[PDB]
Formats: sequence, structure tokens, C-alpha cells
Amino acid sequence: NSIQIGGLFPRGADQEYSAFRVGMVQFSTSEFRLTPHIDNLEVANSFAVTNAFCSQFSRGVYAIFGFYDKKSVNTITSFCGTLHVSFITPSFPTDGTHPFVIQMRPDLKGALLSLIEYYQWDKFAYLYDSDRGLSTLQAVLDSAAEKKWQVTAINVGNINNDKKDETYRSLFQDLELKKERRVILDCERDKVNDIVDQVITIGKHVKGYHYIIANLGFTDGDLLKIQFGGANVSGFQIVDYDDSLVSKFIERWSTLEEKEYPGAHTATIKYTSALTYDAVQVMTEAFRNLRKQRIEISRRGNAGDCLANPAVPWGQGVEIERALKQVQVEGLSGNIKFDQNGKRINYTINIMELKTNGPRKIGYWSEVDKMVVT
Amino acid sequence: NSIQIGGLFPRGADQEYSAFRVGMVQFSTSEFRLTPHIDNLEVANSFAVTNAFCSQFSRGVYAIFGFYDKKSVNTITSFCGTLHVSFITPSFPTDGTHPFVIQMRPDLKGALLSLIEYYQWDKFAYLYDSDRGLSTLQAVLDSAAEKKWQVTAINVGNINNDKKDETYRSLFQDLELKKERRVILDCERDKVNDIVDQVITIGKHVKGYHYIIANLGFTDGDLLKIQFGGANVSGFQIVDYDDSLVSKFIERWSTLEEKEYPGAHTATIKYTSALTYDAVQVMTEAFRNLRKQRIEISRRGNAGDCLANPAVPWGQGVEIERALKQVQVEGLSGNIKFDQNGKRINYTINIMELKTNGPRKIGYWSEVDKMVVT
Amino acid sequence: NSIQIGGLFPRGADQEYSAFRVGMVQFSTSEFRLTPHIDNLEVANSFAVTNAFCSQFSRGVYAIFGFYDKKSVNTITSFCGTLHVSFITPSFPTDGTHPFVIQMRPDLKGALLSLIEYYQWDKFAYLYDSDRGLSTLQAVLDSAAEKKWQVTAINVGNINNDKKDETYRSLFQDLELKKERRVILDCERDKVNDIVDQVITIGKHVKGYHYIIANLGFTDGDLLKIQFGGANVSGFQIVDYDDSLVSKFIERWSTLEEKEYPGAHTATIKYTSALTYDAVQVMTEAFRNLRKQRIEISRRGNAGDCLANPAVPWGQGVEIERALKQVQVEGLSGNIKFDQNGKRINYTINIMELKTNGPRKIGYWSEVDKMVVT
Amino acid sequence: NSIQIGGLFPRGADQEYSAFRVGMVQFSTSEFRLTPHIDNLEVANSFAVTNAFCSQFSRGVYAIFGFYDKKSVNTITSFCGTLHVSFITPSFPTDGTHPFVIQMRPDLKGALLSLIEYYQWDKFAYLYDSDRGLSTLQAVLDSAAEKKWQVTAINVGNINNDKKDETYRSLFQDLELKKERRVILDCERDKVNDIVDQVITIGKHVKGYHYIIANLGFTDGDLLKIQFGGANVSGFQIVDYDDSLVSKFIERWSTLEEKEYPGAHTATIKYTSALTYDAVQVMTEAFRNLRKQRIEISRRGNAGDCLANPAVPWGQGVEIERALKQVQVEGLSGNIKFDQNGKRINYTINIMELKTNGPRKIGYWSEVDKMVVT
Ligand SMILES: *[C@@H]1O[C@H](CO)[C@@H](O[C@@H]2O[C@H](CO)[C@@H](O[C@@H]3O[C@H](CO)[C@@H](O)[C@H](O)[C@@H]3O)[C@H](O)[C@H]2NC(C)=O)[C@H](O)[C@H]1NC(C)=O
Ligand SMILES: *[C@@H]1O[C@H](CO)[C@@H](O[C@@H]2O[C@H](CO)[C@@H](O[C@@H]3O[C@H](CO)[C@@H](O)[C@H](O)[C@@H]3O)[C@H](O)[C@H]2NC(C)=O)[C@H](O)[C@H]1NC(C)=O
Ligand SMILES: *[C@@H]1O[C@H](CO)[C@@H](O[C@@H]2O[C@H](CO)[C@@H](O)[C@H](O)[C@H]2NC(C)=O)[C@H](O)[C@H]1NC(C)=O
Ligand SMILES: *[C@@H]1O[C@H](CO)[C@@H](O[C@@H]2O[C@H](CO)[C@@H](O)[C@H](O)[C@H]2NC(C)=O)[C@H](O)[C@H]1NC(C)=O
Ligand SMILES: *[C@@H]1O[C@H](CO)[C@@H](O)[C@H](O)[C@H]1NC(C)=O
Repeated sequence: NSIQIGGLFPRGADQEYSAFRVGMVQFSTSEFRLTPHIDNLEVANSFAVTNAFCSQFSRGVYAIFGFYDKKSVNTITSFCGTLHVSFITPSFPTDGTHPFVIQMRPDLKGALLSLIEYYQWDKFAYLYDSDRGLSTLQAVLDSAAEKKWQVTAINVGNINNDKKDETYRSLFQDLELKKERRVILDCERDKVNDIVDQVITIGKHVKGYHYIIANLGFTDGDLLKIQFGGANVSGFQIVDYDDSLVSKFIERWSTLEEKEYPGAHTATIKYTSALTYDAVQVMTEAFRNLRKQRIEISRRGNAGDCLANPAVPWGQGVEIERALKQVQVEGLSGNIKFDQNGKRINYTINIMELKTNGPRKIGYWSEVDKMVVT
Repeated sequence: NSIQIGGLFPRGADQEYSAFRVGMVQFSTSEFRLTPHIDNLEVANSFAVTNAFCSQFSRGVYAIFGFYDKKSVNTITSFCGTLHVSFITPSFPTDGTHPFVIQMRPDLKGALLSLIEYYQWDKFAYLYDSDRGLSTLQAVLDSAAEKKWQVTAINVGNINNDKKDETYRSLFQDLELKKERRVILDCERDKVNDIVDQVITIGKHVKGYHYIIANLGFTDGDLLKIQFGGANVSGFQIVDYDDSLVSKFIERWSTLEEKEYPGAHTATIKYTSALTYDAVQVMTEAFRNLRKQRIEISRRGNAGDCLANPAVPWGQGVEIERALKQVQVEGLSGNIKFDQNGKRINYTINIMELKTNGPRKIGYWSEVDKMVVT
Repeated sequence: NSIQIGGLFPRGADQEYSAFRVGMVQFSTSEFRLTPHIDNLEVANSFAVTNAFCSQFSRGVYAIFGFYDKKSVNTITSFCGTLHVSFITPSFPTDGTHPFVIQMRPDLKGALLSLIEYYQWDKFAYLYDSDRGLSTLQAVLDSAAEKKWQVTAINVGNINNDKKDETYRSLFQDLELKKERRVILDCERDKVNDIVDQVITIGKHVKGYHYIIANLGFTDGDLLKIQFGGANVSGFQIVDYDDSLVSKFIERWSTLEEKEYPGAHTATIKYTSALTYDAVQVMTEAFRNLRKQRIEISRRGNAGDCLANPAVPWGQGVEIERALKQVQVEGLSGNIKFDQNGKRINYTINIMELKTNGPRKIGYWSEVDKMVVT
Repeated sequence: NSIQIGGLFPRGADQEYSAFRVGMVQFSTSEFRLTPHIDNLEVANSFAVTNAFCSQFSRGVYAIFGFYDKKSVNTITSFCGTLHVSFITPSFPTDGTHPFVIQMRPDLKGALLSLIEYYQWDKFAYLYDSDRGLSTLQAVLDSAAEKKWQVTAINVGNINNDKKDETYRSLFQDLELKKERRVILDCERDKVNDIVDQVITIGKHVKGYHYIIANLGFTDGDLLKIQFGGANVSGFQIVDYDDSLVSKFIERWSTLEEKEYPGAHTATIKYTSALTYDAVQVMTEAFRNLRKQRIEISRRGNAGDCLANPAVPWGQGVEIERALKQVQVEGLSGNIKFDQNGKRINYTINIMELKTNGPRKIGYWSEVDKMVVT
């Protein structure tokens, strides 16, 4: 027995594929082993995304895995919902409910707002980038209207990095003269590293400057540059480096080689790779459950073409989606459990603030409870 | 000759299709004829959009006309950029550069910011609809950050129609608590009509209030019910009914036997339908120029399917794009001129206010010259 | 044992006929039956009213039910008082005393004056209509003369359906010039609805104003429009919807169909039709009382001619009149009891105010007690 | 050359009948005679009015002359407008356009308001009655609202004569409490006589108190009872006794005995009787016009009854109306010219003021020209 699955990875995602492969070899069951097809492409390109999706659908896959960007989330969700093909992804949650999509990255708007309230902020600057959607920006603006916050939102995606050296100085001087020492960096890791590099270059990390990084990879990026800068630096993390599961996984990970497993000869892993490991775990758990329920979702023939009119759905896909959204498993990113929509629930987000000795967990955040200080 | 094009009209777009037929029957001549294949679909469904798009592509069409939405713009842009097939649309301009896309709606961020500066505002509210995009919201937020404004951004897109009566009342009660006198409505015609109805019901159209309708169709709405309220109302208009071309078009549009041409037997025309008429005009002009240039654009049924692997485009696409972007003609929207990215330049937006004797054009806005008061 | 009665209804008053039939079937048979002749006409045309009255009298009817207007009240009064034929009517009470006429509508002049005194008005406006007489206008003027008020009486009746908007806008502009915020509407349902639409259009339903609907049909109008404006809206109501009889009737009435009972599928009921129902009850009770007294009212022969000279009145008409004015029952309007002149006594008018949550009763008015607050 | 006309007169009208007979003998042309039938009846009884009208129509009359009051005007107007029978009346004009009715009494609201403005009045009192229509009161109130007047309107037509002492004493005490030295008496002859008697009794007829008699007959009342005292007393006059025609008529009028011509041997004639004489003149000359036009209008006892179903008119009656309403003559009232409605157009109202010596003309009022001074 073997279930065919599809894999989508961007051009430059080596650690994610390495983590997927280690997860496959780890939770591979002798009763049934997944046969994954891996397609490398430009995740921003919707044409390439739909090409790969239709190729996988023609191959007759039961659960598609892969990433999506701001420019392909719509087509991915639309094709999955119309064709009843389950999609598992560690990318940003969709801006609203979307069937047949398994969002494994927990929402961070709640944790970010709780951290702002805990720090008791009234006015700050929101440095955002349109790469993970503007849902966090909308949530911040709505909460600012509710709580009477003086938030100044500045976009950094549109400015070309060539000419974006004087505008950084201008807006930083504006913040300094307005005493806007509180900033939030809602950007991808590369953009966050670029922004903090410019911050150190311009010397805008003096005492009083409280930086908040709105991503789950706080330690995954570079923090040794502002370790002793005397600036309040905070962030969030979904993977805990203390529990036994992640400890043993990291041992088995750093004991690997960087030749056949790129991006695996270190101790610090990315939350995307950890969530891909967790996705392998949830996939094998749900397929095992479906097999144990005496349901053979195996399609007799090929699924056909995606474009073929009228749409060609299949109830085995709905069954696979139902099995996917009914799994409760412990993993690297914490407790894994989903709603009927596909979003992730029952999760804990560890909050840490950078100090001179290093980042240290100042507490944890969940959904059933507000921010907790540890 | 006979050149075949495509159509992606939405399901519920009748006036735009009527304007399309009117433009076809007017600009049609003995030189050549335009044979379109019109598909009525859900512009929000990317799967349906893809089906229609490469259905027309397999039909071997030369250019495509239609609409899109924030949930399907990326699919259209990627498909056109990859298959080199042009796409003329009256929908919102794409947030950035996209080749083989001709956008007929002029940008409104610059005109709106100029109008706000002319009115000398410092604390106002911005009611935006997430179902259409947030480019204008991003622009106004950046300007406020660079000009020290107090913008209260409130989303009115998630408001369902089952209880969209108390929601607006509570929203405006909160605005009154915040002492908000000036409001900017960045919504479509139906949404702004609902907001105006709620404003009138809760009696918030009295003297001392200001409203700015952030859309090109100022006179498209039922603006008569708020005309006698006594509150400042400002907006933008793209079609000048006092122009000879617009008057001559209306002279035939008002007597079009509405049963045959839906939404025609009236003196007002929505800016989307006006841009559809202008799109027919510009397509005819571009094809006439291309043929009169001694260029062979013969194409047979060799297009294949949109998901061909590898996807080889046709060489006539770039020449059609160049011919389409080199058109300088006059229409209902005014002067029509495109840049190297497909966006419109050398255009004029008429800023209007609402008075007790009807709307009046106080001035005009341009991209080379800022707001001008007459 | 069939008792012959008559019926006059206007061309457009169908809910009143529906309520008449509902009462006719509610008290169908106790010890006899009632046989009505229904005649529809223009109630404001005295010739048609006389023709119908003469035809019904020639048909040998015992009592007559029907409406009248300011230009047809005198004819009905004179014919009834000379031919000794009773006339039960829900129309406006006659400006004086008149025999053989039963006026079901309670007087509103006392309640209106008491409400004005309770609100402590000194300067206000009085929008009257030349539709139901100017008796209330004369009473208000006399009271103002005796209490040192400043009444601005304006007629809103002599306007056509071609410049109503302009006329009302000019009237309220003059009202603003005089700085009058307190307004009284002596109009009926349609006229007050038009005035409400116009005042909403000009934006004068906001806080700082006060309107009194001087008619018993407070909730019968469309008060949903001004319920959220923030201005006081008072009124009067004769049917008490949270009663026992009223609730039972509304349950039995909202279940009917508009196909067979026009205007009889709603949770509300106009006071005219309610008084029609109570008139049916009153006539049935009066004839049951006459049967209990064992008096033969059967005519010796044909009634004769309506315009007979000399006019000889049948003596049994006086007994019919006494039975009509002697009955005392409880219905929708409340305690129904008449005096020697046919007017209503021992009645109660429920004063209502239009709050945001809805029209809430604030007290009741009687003839032996002044306005009582609860 | 033999025409039947109908006559309606109140039970107690003598001078009007005498003037009717005077006009009949004075215009008894040898070409044709107008044989009248006189019906004496209580004009305030709509049934009696209808009976007489139906009898006259049944015998086939061509025109009807008579009077009415506020309780019998609608019956006459409706019956005339339905059966197409002309009706000449010196009574008060109807408050609108009523066909087939000739109103020889000129309106007085315009002259009254012109006199008020010429006397420079801002606050005064207006004592009226409900026995001659409320059109003058409505006009006074509308003009007061337009010109910022303070008018005290008090109705004195609802009181009896035994309680008149106390009622009028309280009324004049209230007038003194407002210091009302300027009053307008829009009442009938008996009412104004009682008013002036009570004024003399209280002693308020001293200089300073200004009285205006709002009727055309300022010689019929006790013009000498209140003449002494120096009090301003004004009034109107439609008859001019200095005119040659009026003097020649009254020269015979005085010589006529009282036996067969009641109320004739006097130097003063009521304006109602003057309008009766003018009515005889106008019907006679209109029938001369009809006879000279070569038109046969022969009617006899064949018109049937008034209550015929369906009520069919008789055609040449509209020709009677056209002859009546499209003519101009000279009479006691002056120039007699009617419009398409039936009201006078080119009347000249004279204005009289009272001193201790007696009445004296002040000026004249016309429809095209305002108050005139001499
Ligand atoms: C950077 O991190 C340090 C870590 O201690 C922060 O120090 C303390 O931060 C808290 C809250 O962030 C401050 O409490 C505040 O006190 C003021 C009264 O001065 C009160 O009005 C506020 O509502 C809030 O409770 C606390 O004062 C501050 N200092 C100490 C010694 O505890 C610091 O605030 C962080 N930010 C910056 C810009 O330094
Ligand atoms: C609705 O539109 C009217 C247009 O008349 C607005 O009136 C504006 O009121 C402001 C008051 O702040 C005026 O500004 C003043 O300008 C003078 C001269 O520069 C300056 O000395 C004052 O200190 C003040 O700044 C403004 O001139 C005036 N508009 C015009 C055209 O004169 C009204 O405010 C608008 N309503 C709302 C709610 O925005
Ligand atoms: C509308 O209603 C309010 C509240 O009842 C009125 O305000 C009151 O006015 C009276 C004078 O008549 C004062 O004595 C009270 O103090 C006021 N407040 C309250 C809470 O009663 C108001 O006058 C009414 N009319 C208008 C035009 O606003
Ligand atoms: C009554 O008549 C007298 C004289 O005809 C009026 O007396 C003067 O009228 C003028 C008119 O504008 C006033 O300016 C004077 O002040 C009046 N003088 C006096 C002593 O009264 C008088 O106004 C008329 N009306 C009344 C009510 O007396
Ligand atoms: C803009 O359009 C107008 C009208 O066609 C034209 O006269 C003008 O030259 C254009 N401007 C430029 C810069 O081409």
C-alpha cells in the first residue's frame, strides 16, 4: 500500500525540502509509505503554480503539499476548493475560511496584540511588508481604533532598495523627532535582517528603542548584532528548544551532513522547516486513521484534467480532507489540532525578549488564555 | 479582415456588456470586424477565470477584454505575461508593473491626496472595503506618516448583508464619540449607497459634516437623497457630460431600447461602462494601426492549451502589445494615452462637489499638474 | 332574522373592508344574522354619497356604516337626522352635535392640548391639512389665545403631486428662519409620511427637534425612518397592541391572506379599520339588545323614496338610535361607550413616544383625568 | 323665448326676494321672459336643499339662483358639477374651482390684507365665525406667517346668547390683558351687531380701539351706534351710492312700498340684494346672447330625476355656463366680469372709514391694483 502525494517548493527552499525528506524517512510506516513528487518552481508565479497543480492532479494525488505566496494563495485555494484536493501548507493563513486547505502556521495577530497590550504601548510605528498578506495590518488598525492607539504604518515592500537608503534615514529621523521609539517589524526574515542591518548602520538602536519582530523565527534570524546594543528587542517563537521532541529531533538533525541534507548541519532550525516536519507527521497520522476506518479512498483511474469542464470532483478527496482536519498530535511546533476550516488551534507561542546574555523566554501565549508571564 | 477577441465579463455586468456592444457597433467599419467570444463568469473564482482564459486562448483569440478582482488579478497577470496575450480591462490598476496588461482606470491615489491637501485636513476617517484592494489605504497611510495626520481606518467589507444596519449605526456612533467630522468612503457604488442610506437614516448628513467618495463614479450613485442634507460632499468624475463627445454618445445611449440593451435608457453611464466603450475604441484603433503597418499577424489554431509544458508563446503578442500601448485617442474618459507599463497618462480627473442645485465641477486634476481650482 | 344594514367605503380603503368582513364573521350568528350592502364610491363626492345613501335607504336598510369627508359630512348628517337612519362611522367627529350619527373615533383635541401643556410649549408650528376639518386648528388657536402661545399655522393640503418637494423645502426653510424646532402634524398617514420623508431629506430629524403626530395612527405610519435620528417624536394611539383582545385579534388577523382579505396579513392595523371592527361589534350588540327587549322593527312595507316630500321618518329609527347609543362594550379601541350625542366617552388614548428601541408608551389620557404619566 | 329658472331662498329672506323681483321687472324684456319658481327653505338643511334642487331639475330648469352656507355649499357644487346645471349665487365663494357655479360676491381676503398693510398693523385680533367658511381665516394666517404678524384668532360662532354676556366680558378682558386695540370682526350681521352692542356696553368703543368689519356691507349694521367716540372703525363697501346707476335704482327702490315689496322703502340696500339684482341682469343678458347666437336649448319636464343611475348630464347646460362666465356688464356692484372658474375678475371694492359724523370713503381696491388713497 502507498499513497501518492504532491510536493511544491520554491526555487531556493533547500532546508524545507531537507526537513520534508527527514520527516518522510522518520515517520515512514512499513504498512504504507508516501510516494511524494517534488516540483521546484517560483511560488510567486501563479502560472507555474497552476501548472504544477494540474500536473499533480493529472498524476492522481490525494494530498498536495507545498507553499504559496501572496500572488498564488488565491489560485491555490480556488483550485483546491473546486477540485476537492486537500492542500497542506506552512505558509501564512488565508485571509478567511477556505475549504480543503490545512493552514499549519498559527495566527500571530492575537499574540502580537497581546504583547503590545502587555508592554502597554500607546503609540508606535508599524513597519509592514505585503508578503504574508495585510490581515495583520488590518487587525492592528482595528485594535488601534478600539484602544485609541497612535500607530503610523509604513510600507517597505514597494521601495526599491537602491533608492531606499535616504528614505530610511528620513523616516528614522521623523521617528526620532516624534519620539517614536517603539517600532514593529512585520516582514519576512530577509527583510527583517535588512532593516536591522540598516538600523545598526544608522545607529537607531539606542536605549529606548523597543523593536518587535512580528514573525515566529525570532532566533532563526540574526540576533547577535543587537545583543549588546542596549535596545529593547522582542519577538515570538513557535518552536521550543526545551521539550524532548524538539531536543531529540535537533540532535538527529545537527548530526546530519550538509552535502545530501542542505541546511541541516546546525542547531537553529526555521519554523517553516519545523512545520514541514509537523506536516509530514499529520499527513501520516491522517492517512493511518483513514486506513484504520476501513475506507479505501484509492481512485480507480486517473483524476483527469483540472481545466476539463464541467469540474471533476471526487468524494475521496472530501474524505481525505475530513481525515486531515481530525488529527491531534504532539510535534515540534507544539500541539497540533485543526478546526473544520483548516486553521490550527490549541497552540502555544513562546515569547522571548533579547538580553545581553541572549534571548530568553519571558512567557507564553495561547488562544484559550491571554499572554502569560513565565 | 476579421479579428477575434475574447470577453470575461462578470455575472451581473449588464451595462458594461451593453456599452461593449454599442462600441462594437459604432466603431465597426468595412476595414475589418471584431468578433468577440463573451463569457459570463464569477470574477472572484480563479478556477473559472483560468478556464475561460485558456478556453479563449485555445480559440486563438488575439486580445482579451474583461474584469478581475483582488482574488483573481494575479492569475490574469501571470497568464498574460507568460502566454504573451494582451488583456484590456477597466478594473482597478495592478499594484505595480505587469506586461501585456492594459489598464483603463486612471489612478486615484494622487487625486485623492491632492484633494485632501486642498481641503487642508488633519484628522479624518477612512472607510475602506477590503474586497477591492488597499492600495489607496496604503498611500494615504504613508502620506499621513509623512504629513502628521490622524487617519482612523475602518473596514466595512466583512459586514454581511443580513445585519448591515446596526453595524453602520454603531460604527458612526463610535466615530461621533471620537469626534470625527470628515469621512472618506473608498468603496464601490453599492457599498457607498448603503453607507449613505445609513448616514441619512441616522441623520448624519446635516451641516458640519464632510464626505469624500473615493471613486471615479461620483454622479453614478443616487446622490439626490443627500443633496439637500447640507453637508459637504466631494468626489471625482472621469467622464465629463459637458463634453461634445460624451453628449453625442449620450444622445444615442438614452434611446437604446433598454429591453434590448440593458441599463441604457438613461442619461447617466457608469465609468466602468464608459471605459468598456473606450476599450472597444482603443482595441479597434490599435488593430487598425497594426494592420496599416504592413505587419503579418496571421495566426491559426496552433495555440494549444494554457498549461502547455513547455509554454511557448506567440511572437505576435508583443507586437499587439506595442500597438495597443501606442494609442493616443479621445473618448468618454477624456484623452487616452498609455505608458510602457500599460497604465494611463496625460489624463484628467474632474473634482466635483455636491450643491443644492446639483453637482458642480470645481476643478480638474492631472499627473503632470496637481489639483487646479476653476 | 336577517338584519339589513348598509355599507359605504372609499375607492382605496380595502383594509377597512377586510376588517369589516373579519368582524362580520366573528359575530356572524348569535341569535340572528346581518345582511350588508357594500357600495364603493368617491367618499368626497357629495352627489355620489347622496346617490348611495338613497339607494341603500330604498333597499330598506336599518342602520348604515360608512365614511365621509369634510365635503360630504353635512349631507350624511342631514339625511340621517331627517330620515331617522343611524350612521355608525369611524371618520372624524362632526364639528358640533348631530342626531342619528354614531362617531366611533374619539376626540383628539383634549389629548393634544394636554400633551402640549405637559411638554410646556410656548412657541411651535402647526401643520394642518384641509382634509378632516379645521376643528382642531380652531381649538389650538383658542387655547393659544387663552394661554399666550405663538402658533405658526401652515396649510399643507393645497399642494399637487408636482412640486411637493419644493413646497415642503420652502416651508421648512421658513421654519428655520423663524427658528421653530417644535412641530405638530394634523395630517393623516400619507401626508405625515410625505412630510417625514421631506424632513429627513432636508436633515431636520436630528437632535434638537420635536414632532407630534396629531392622529390616533402613530405606529401605523412609517416610524422606522425617524427612529434613529435622535429627535423627539410623540403621538397618540388608540389600539393597545399589548392587550388581551388586541393580541388575540392580531393573532387571528395576521394569519389571513391578502388575496381574500386585502391588507390583512400584517402585525399592525389602522385605527380606521379597527374602529370598523368595533362598529360591527357595536351594531351586533345593539340588535341583540333589541331582540332581547322583544321589539319588532320589521317594516310594514317598502321604505319609500329617499327624497320624499314631505319626508316622513319611521318611528323605529329612534329606537335603533337609542340601542346604538346605549350599548357599552370592550374592543380594540378600548372601552366603547357613547353619550346622547353619539360621541365616545369613557375612552382612553395611549400617548406614545418614539425611542431608539421602538415606540414606547409613556402614558394615557382620559376625559375625566388629564394626561397621566407612567 | 320662454325660459324657466329656479330660486332658492332662506326662510326669512325678504329684501333679497324683493330685489329679485325688482330685477325681474326692470329686465323683463319683450323678447323673452324668465319665469322663476321660488323655493323658501332652511338653507342650513342639506336635505331640504337637495329636495328643492331635485324638484327644480325634475321640472327641467335651465338655470338656478339661490344662496347657501358652509353646511350646504358642497351639496350644491357637487350636484351642479354632476348634472351640468348652472348656479348663480351672491353667497361666499367656494375655496377652489367648482364648475357650473357663478359666485357674484367678490373675494375679500386680498382687500383685507391690503388694508391691514396700509394701516401698518403688526399685532391685532381676529374674531371670526364658522358660518361663512374659513378661507379668510386661512388667508389671514398665511399672510401673518409671511409678514411676521401676531394675530389672535378667536372663534365666537360657537357661543349662545344667554351666556354671551359673561363669555364676551371674559373675551374682552383677555383682549385687554394683551392690550388689543386693533380687532377684525369677520362675522355675520347679527353676530357683529351683538359684538358692537357688547363693545358699547363694556365701554371699549373709545378712541384708540380700532375695529374692522370684514364684510362688504358697511352701511347695513349700526354704523351710528359706535360712530360717536372717536374710535377707528373701518369697513368695506361694494356698493357706491354716489354712482348715477345706483342713485337711479335707489330712487325707485325707496318709492316702492313695503306691502308687496318687503324691505324696500329704505335708502340702504344690502349688498346681497345688490348682487341679486346683478344676478338677474347677468342671466337675462346671457339668455339674450344665447338667443342671438341662434341656439335652441328647449328643455321641459323630461330631465327625469337627480338620482338617476347613471346620472346623465344635459348638453347645452355647458353652453349656459359659457354664456354666464364669459360676459361683462355694469351693475350695482360695478364691473361684472367672470373667469373660467366663475369668480369676479375686474371688481372695484370701496373702502369706508367711520367717524362721529358717519361713514366716508377712503379709497378703492382692485385685483390688479393695491390700496389706493384719495
Ligand atoms: C524596555 O524594557 C524595560 C525592562 O524593564 C522596561 O522597563 C520597565 O517597563 C515597564 C513597562 O514596559 C514600565 O512600567 C511603566 O511605568 C510607567 C511609570 O513610569 C507607567 O506609567 C506605565 O503604565 C508602565 O506601568 C517600567 O517603568 C519600566 N522600568 C522599570 C524600572 O521597571 C522599559 O519600559 C522598556 N522600554 C523602554 C523604552 O525602555
Ligand atoms: C464645507 O465647505 C466650506 C467651504 O466654504 C468650508 O468652509 C471653510 O471653513 C474654514 C474654517 O476653518 C475656512 O478656513 C479659514 O480660512 C481663513 C482664510 O485662509 C483663515 O483665516 C481661517 O483661520 C480659517 O482657516 C475655509 O476658508 C472655508 N472654506 C472656504 C472655501 O472659504 C467648511 O469648513 C466645510 N465643512 C467641513 C465640515 O469641512
Ligand atoms: C425633546 O426631549 C427632551 C428630553 O425630554 C427635552 O429636554 C427637556 O426640556 C425641558 C423643557 O421642556 C427641560 O425642562 C428638561 O430639563 C430637558 N431635559 C430633559 C431630560 O427632560 C426637549 O425640550 C425636547 N424638545 C426638543 C426640541 O429637544
Ligand atoms: C386711528 O386713527 C388715528 C388718526 O387717524 C391714528 O393716529 C395716528 O396714526 C399714525 C399712523 O401711522 C401714527 O403714526 C400716529 O402715532 C397716530 N397718532 C395717535 C395719536 O394715535 C391711529 O394710529 C389709528 N389707530 C389707532 C389704533 O388708534
Ligand atoms: C495630452 O493630450 C492632449 C490632447 O490630445 C495633447 O494636446 C497633449 O499634447 C498631450 N500631452 C503630451 C505631453 O503629449
